Amino acid sequence: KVFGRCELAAAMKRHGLDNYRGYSLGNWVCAAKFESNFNTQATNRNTDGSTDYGILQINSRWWCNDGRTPGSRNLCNIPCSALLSSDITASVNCAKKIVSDGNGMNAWVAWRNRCKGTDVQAWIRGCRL
Ligand code: NA
Ligand SMILES: [Pt+2]
Ligand SMILES: [Pt+2]
Ligand SMILES: [Pt+2]
Ligand SMILES: [Pt+2]
Ligand SMILES: [Pt+2]
Repeated sequence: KVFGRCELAAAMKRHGLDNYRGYSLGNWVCAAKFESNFNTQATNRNTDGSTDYGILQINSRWWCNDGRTPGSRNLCNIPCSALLSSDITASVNCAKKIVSDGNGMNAWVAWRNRCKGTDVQAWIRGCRL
């Protein structure tokens, strides 16, 4: 499913992302825009053989099992394919664990490079929450 901007923002809040670990909802939406273009099915293979999965492009090296990432962990205890569903619960729950792991949202490279320090509120302006 390709979410609408305000549609994803709605669903992110519902699942508890607004000010999660101090990250306002605008940050989560901007990160999703740039990680996946709001598409729950987005996949992107990394040079290191791991793959990024879903709206927030969660990586198979640490967070999920795809059965092809050598010497990898499944810290979120899911199959990576769960991260591609039109229901974002799994992506959100695994992101809560990532963003708590201690580098906060810097664990999303597109977030550090494109959202961090910007007017993130724009991404939620016009939506109902
Ligand atoms: Na893994
Ligand atoms: Pt939830
Ligand atoms: Pt803020
Ligand atoms: Pt694996
Ligand atoms: Pt939902
Ligand atoms: Pt809207």
